[PDB]
Amino acid sequence: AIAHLATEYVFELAVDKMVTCIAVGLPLLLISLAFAQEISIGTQISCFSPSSFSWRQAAFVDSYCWAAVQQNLPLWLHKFFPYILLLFAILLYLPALFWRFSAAPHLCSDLKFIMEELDKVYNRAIKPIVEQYLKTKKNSSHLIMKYISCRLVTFVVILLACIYLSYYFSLSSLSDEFLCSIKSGVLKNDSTIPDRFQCKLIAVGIFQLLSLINLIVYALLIPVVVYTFFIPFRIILYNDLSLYNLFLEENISELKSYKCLKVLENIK
Amino acid sequence: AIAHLATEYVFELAVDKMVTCIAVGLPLLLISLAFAQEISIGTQISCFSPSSFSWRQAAFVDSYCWAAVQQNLPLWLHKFFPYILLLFAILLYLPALFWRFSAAPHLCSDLKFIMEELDKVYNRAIKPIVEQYLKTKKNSSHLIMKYISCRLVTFVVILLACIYLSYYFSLSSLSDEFLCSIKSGVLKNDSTIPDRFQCKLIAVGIFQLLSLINLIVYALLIPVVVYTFFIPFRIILYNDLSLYNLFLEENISELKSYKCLKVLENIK
Amino acid sequence: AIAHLATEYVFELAVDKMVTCIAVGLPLLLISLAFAQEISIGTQISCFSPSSFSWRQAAFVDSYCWAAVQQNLPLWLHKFFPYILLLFAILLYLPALFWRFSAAPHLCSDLKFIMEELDKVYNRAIKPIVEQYLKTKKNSSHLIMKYISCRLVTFVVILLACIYLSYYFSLSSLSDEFLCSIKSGVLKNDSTIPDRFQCKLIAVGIFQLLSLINLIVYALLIPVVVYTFFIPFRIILYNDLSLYNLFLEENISELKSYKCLKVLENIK
Amino acid sequence: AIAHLATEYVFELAVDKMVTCIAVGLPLLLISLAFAQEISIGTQISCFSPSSFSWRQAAFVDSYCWAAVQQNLPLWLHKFFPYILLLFAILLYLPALFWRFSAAPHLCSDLKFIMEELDKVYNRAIKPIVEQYLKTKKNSSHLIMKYISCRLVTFVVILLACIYLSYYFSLSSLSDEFLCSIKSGVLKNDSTIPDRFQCKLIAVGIFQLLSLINLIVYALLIPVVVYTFFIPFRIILYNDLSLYNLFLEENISELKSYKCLKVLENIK
Amino acid sequence: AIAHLATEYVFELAVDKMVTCIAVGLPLLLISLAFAQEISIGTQISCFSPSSFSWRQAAFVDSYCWAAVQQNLPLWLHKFFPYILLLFAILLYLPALFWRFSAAPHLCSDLKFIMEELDKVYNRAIKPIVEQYLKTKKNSSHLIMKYISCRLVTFVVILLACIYLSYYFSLSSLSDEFLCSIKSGVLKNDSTIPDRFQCKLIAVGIFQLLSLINLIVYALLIPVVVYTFFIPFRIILYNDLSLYNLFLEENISELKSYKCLKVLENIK
Amino acid sequence: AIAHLATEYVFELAVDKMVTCIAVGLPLLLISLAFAQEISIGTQISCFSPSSFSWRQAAFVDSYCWAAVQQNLPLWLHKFFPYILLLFAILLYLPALFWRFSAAPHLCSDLKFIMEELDKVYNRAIKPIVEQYLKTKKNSSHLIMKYISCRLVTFVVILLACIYLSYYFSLSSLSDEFLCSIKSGVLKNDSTIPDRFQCKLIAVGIFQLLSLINLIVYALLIPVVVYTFFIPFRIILYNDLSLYNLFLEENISELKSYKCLKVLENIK
Amino acid sequence: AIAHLATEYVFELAVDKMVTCIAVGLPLLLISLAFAQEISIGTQISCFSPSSFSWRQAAFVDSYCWAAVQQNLPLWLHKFFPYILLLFAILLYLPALFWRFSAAPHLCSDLKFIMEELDKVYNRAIKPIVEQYLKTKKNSSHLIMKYISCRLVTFVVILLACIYLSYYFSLSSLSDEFLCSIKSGVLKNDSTIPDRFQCKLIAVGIFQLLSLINLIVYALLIPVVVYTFFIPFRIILYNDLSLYNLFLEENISELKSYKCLKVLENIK
Repeated sequence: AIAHLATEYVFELAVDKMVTCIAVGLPLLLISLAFAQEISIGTQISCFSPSSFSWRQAAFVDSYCWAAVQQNLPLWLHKFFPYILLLFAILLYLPALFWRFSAAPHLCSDLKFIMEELDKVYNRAIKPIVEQYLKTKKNSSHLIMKYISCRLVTFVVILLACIYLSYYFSLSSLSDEFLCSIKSGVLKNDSTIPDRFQCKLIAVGIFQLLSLINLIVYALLIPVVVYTFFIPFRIILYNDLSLYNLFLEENISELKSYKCLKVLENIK
Repeated sequence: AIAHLATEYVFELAVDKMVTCIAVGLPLLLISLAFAQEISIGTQISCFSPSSFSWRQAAFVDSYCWAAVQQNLPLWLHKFFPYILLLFAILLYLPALFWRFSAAPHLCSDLKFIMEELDKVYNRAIKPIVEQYLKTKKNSSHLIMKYISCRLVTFVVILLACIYLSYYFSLSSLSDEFLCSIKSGVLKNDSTIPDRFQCKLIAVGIFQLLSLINLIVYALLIPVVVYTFFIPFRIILYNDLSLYNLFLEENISELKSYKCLKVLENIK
Repeated sequence: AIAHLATEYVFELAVDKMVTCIAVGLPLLLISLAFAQEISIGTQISCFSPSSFSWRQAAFVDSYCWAAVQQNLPLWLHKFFPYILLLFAILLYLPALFWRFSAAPHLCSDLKFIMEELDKVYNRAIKPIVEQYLKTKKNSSHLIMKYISCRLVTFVVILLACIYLSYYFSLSSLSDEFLCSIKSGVLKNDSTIPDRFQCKLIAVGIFQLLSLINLIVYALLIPVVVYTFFIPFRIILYNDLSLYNLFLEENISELKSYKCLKVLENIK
Repeated sequence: AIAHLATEYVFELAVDKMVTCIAVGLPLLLISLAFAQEISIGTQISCFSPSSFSWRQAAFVDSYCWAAVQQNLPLWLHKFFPYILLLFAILLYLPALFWRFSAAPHLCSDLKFIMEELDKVYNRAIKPIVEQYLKTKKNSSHLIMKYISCRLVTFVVILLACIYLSYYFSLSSLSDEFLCSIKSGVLKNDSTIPDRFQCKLIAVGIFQLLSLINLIVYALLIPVVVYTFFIPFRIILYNDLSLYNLFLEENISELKSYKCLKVLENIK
Repeated sequence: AIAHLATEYVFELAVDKMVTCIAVGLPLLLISLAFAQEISIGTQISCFSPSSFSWRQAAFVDSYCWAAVQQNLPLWLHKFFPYILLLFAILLYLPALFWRFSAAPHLCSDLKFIMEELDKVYNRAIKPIVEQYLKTKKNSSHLIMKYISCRLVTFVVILLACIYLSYYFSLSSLSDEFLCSIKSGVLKNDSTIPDRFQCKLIAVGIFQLLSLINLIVYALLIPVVVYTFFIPFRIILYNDLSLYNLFLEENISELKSYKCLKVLENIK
Repeated sequence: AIAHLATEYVFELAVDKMVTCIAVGLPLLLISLAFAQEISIGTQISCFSPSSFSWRQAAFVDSYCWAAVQQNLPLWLHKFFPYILLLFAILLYLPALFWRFSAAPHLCSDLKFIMEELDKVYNRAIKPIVEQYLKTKKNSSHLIMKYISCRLVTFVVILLACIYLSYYFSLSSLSDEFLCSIKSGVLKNDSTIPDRFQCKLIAVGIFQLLSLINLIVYALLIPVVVYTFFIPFRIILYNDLSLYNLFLEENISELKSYKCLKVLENIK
Repeated sequence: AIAHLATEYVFELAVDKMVTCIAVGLPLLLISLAFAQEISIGTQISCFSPSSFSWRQAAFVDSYCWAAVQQNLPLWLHKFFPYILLLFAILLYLPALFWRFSAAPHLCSDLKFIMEELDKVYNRAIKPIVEQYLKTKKNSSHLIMKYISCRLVTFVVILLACIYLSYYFSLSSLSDEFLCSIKSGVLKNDSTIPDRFQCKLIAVGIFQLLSLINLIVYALLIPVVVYTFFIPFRIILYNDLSLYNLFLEENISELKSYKCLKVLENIK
């Protein structure tokens, strides 16, 4: 099954796309691995039911204690751990989705305009409205704020994930087991039931290791996201213009005339 | 499995589409997470069958009490909780579906007409039927009512969801367990059966947490829907016109001449 | 899984299509929800097997009583309830399928003819066979009968569903449990078997609630279907014609000249 | 799951196609419903194993008696009931498949020839080889026999299904239970085993009801198939010709000139 | 599930294609029905484990005896019965696959050549290289041998299937049960184990019936395959030619000029 | 399920493609049949746990002995048998994959060149660079070595498979059962555990038969692969050329002029 | 199921693509085989629960010890072994993904430029900007570093995998079993529980063998990756140029003029 999942992953700036794809793809992959393993192991929790307890009496304790997790804080995390990772995946995904609707329409029209004007310059020279436009964008700060927000939000989500994972991972090794008391209501007075059942969370060992992998990847991912902020350090015939220029570099692949001019410039 | 579900979500105004997509996509996602977890845990309820009860005698109590939930109000909600979320997803979806059939055909023809007339103005000027038409739409209130209803219905459904979730979430912490009596009919006289079986709802802890996530998202979603109502606060050669204008802004991406004129206007 | 089902629903008159889509889509959705829940709960019925009975002896009673349901009337409905809903879905679907083959071919040719003639009038005026044809259709009652039958059949099926659901829902609350006797044939003389086993239908509580949802939707759907019958109350260069006119209104989206003429008419 | 199956059905003469589609689609649908329910109930048969029998000893009787069904006639039908319905579906399908290869190639070429000749007549008149051809087909009885056979075979299969279902349905109510003896071979001498185990077929109640639905539909379908035989009772510029004429009526949707001429004829 | 399988089947000479499609499709269908039923019944074999045996001790005998089938001949067939049918399906499929690569390339080029030459004759006459070619093919026996082999192989495989099924079916009724001894190795000396366990093959009753259906179909299929051998008994401006002529008849659907000439010939 | 698998198989030289397709498709098919049966039987191994052992104590022995297979040689093969077949499928597949990248690009360009030159000769004659090229290829041995290696590797893999299967098949009949000792570590001193558990491999009987089928097919496949080596024994206006000529024969289907010239040559 | 997986694999330099495809495809295939087998065997671990322990008491030890693996080093590897292979697959995949975004855009534009210039030379000669460009690339070392890094990273990952697998494989044979103590917390004082439970990892035998297969393949893969580093040893009318030349060789298939010139050169 794992190959079926991975083959999908094997068979806007590229760096930013990779960061987003990694930030969201990795936890989803990690979550899937846990469940693929969980379904293979069967149950997430097990309790020492007394030998006198029937299979459902034992099963009752297991399910009861699974719910009792909410009635000691780490225990709560263990039960909802996959959802927290899922939350991070979604939170890391919102910057790209928000970007797709808030910035992509503006950028698409603007780039095509610039590209067409550049080709007109190339064709005319062989045979500056766009420059005045671009110079105006140098005075604008509306689009750069849109980009800063996506990276800023992603960065903050990553920090929260790193801190969260560190707290989780460091405390995980000591919270695998807890004492659950099912003596509630009428059965609080039952003497045939032990005062507490020792229950162990089976997936904690997996989640604990998975958290470390995720922590390391995000730790490596932090400086990559930081590097996107150095925009100015990132072309003859901290301004929005710098952002357009960076996008121009990413779309140079589309500029047919630029390729020709680049060879001429290189020769010269 | 969760990645299989999420990858579908990862791989009319945009803001309104996002609101609708979030309002309906989130609960469906939440419902799926519960079942993905429920199938992994196995059963939704468990009862303290006496140790003398056989596996089906124990199983009988569990299934019996599951049905007995209807014969104390929160208990009823817990059993049908996924359906209530599903109900909200459908109810939040009707405004978009109703909009698709009641408004989209009118708007499609109207926008294309306006776009074509604008291009004719652009072409002719380089070389006002539409203005008289648009001015008439300023006197019309038929289409704006259609939009108001979709947002109004969605907004009301959200409020109901927020109130419902708040009632559910606040009471959830105290209703995880209930005492079920299977002593009905002939077996009401059976002395080998305890007067009541203490049964615990296993998914309540998950649903309770899921409700909080959903509550927070809808709480954040309310002002977003409210913001759509500020239409007037939302372009040389509270009227339906304001709505057409807003749709024109959303479709500026299609206006080729507008892009050119916008650069000229910016330069000027 | 529910998201997988719902996403298909999220990702001839429109009103009639919605009515048909709702009338058939809703019960299918409801049926699917029951089974999705049923598979999660495991079994539809459970019986108090004596503690002396082995797992298959207990299982035998459960399966036996499940069949015994036919040997008190509500009990019969509970077992076949999903099929009854499925029957309604199919019965509500036949009017659309019958319409597709009995009316759609006639209407398609007729509309395209009218549309082409209207465009010829528009083109010629700028530069009445169809009127004489349409006037003849005003004297015809062959096609309107086809439409009346589809709405009439759908309406009748809805009434039957509403009555059926009301009878089912009102009686459901009292028929969750029944006394089953497996003492048949040779085992009628077995003293180790109780005279009757108290068995409870587990899905009745779900079906009972689902019936109420379906009942409410159909109750709201009845007046919508009724509204289609007010055809006459439903455009310079109770007759079949009224039906063609109504279809013309639905296909105005296709009339390019009409859009232009409508703006001119509005201006005038 | 049922919605997944039904959505495929929701999302040569039309009447004959409907008859074939119904005759084959209905039993396949019915078969699928049984298995969808059977998989939800778990087992098709259950036997009163003595309380001294272990789970496999009980399981052995169930499986043994399931096979013993062949060693009283209705019992045999119950086990193979789905296959009998499947047999009917296939048998009802052969007339259409046989028709597709034996008649469709002849009819396709013949219709297109006629259609082209009719258009040539229309074009020439505005500006009789086909008539002599058609008149010859009036003297031919080769193609009508092909059609008669498909309807005849389908009709006969339906009658057999109706008789079969009636015999099955009427006897079903009395054959739900049978006495199975596993005392064969070496274990014929085992005194710890009862002389017979009372076993009950669990799916009989479902199949019995399903047979009634199928019986009613086929009973309604019989006169529809019969109506196809009244070919003669079924268009200025019992012969194969009557069959071609009937096919011409079905393909009038394709005749562009006929539509125009029909309006002129209607006006005249 | 059965509908899912059948819908694929519902939604080179045609007769030969049908024969091949039936010869291979039927057993595959039959095999699928067995497994669809087998998965619903659970296990293929069951043994009378003593009541003192634990669930795995009982399970051990069942699995042991399932393997012991090879250590009385019919028993062997029952275990591998699906594979034998699968073998027949593959063996019946090889003639078509072999035909696809050994004959189809030759025939495709030859037919198109003939068709083009016939059209050239038609066009020229209105305004004999191919005849000399065809006359040469009358002297050739290379291609007819290719066809004879495919039918011959298919025919022989059918006879073997018919004989095999007859032997299987006739003996099946007496070999449902066998006595299995697990007293091997160290446990040959165990006195707590009975000398033999009576085990019954659960699927034999199904396979036995399925074999009869398959036998009847192949029995009807034999004369159909035989009829293909009567090639000579099978068109003005036992030779390979007879085979080309037969293929010409199958491809007359493609000959546009032939259709026109056929009407003229019929009129004349 | 088997039909689902087979339908994919039912619905570079052709002989070599068939050999490769058979050599790889057959074992994959065989492997799938084993697992389809294995999943239907449930477990691959079973051990005589003492009647005093609990279900997990019995289950422990089964799983323990399954691993103990590695701590007598045939036993090892039985556990990994599917992987060995899978290994053969992959090993038989590498020659085709290697061929696809090492030879197919060269051959594609070369054939198209030859085909174009042949058409130029045909067109010019009606109205020798390629001959000098081909004559040079007669002096080259670079491409023939590429072909020889693919057949040689495939042939060797087949021989190894035949020898392996023969060793496996011949020894299989005697190694179905083995004595497993779980008395290791602390439990080596447990007197409640028998010194050895007699365990039987359940799938050996299936694998043993499957090996014979595979052995026979490969035995028939050996001479087919050998026949490919007789290249010289395999067309007016052991050299690489012989290989190109053989490929030309396979691509004659594409040569339009050759078809025409072949008829002329045949007539002459 | 295995055929379903394999058929996907059966139905930038080619050598490098094969290396990457093998390096990543093989472990994914291996991982899938383990899980396909694991799901067929059921559980990954089993412990000698005392015969007095109930099924959940036994199940508790199994699940407990599965988690206890983290509280002797090889034991840790066995639990996470599939993830380690998955880690290698991803790590081997990053060089190709990184290459796709960091090098593929540059190479695509550069090759097409060169190809177009070569065709211009061919056309002009029959009837040196690119040479000066290429000569400049000979002085550049920017792109070769990109390639070196992908091979270097892949190579290092392979070495780590080889060392890791060797350590794992060599130690695997001695770490199949471990002694697990569940006497923690309150149950540390329970005398009814043995001081340690002997637990055996069931999948170790499979993983151990799989590691050897993977080790051998990577061992063979190492020299293949090394061979890519010998770039200089790898065409009239250690420099980046050498890399472009190597890519030119891979894309010669696209050069139509080169093919013609190659034949002329060969003839000359």
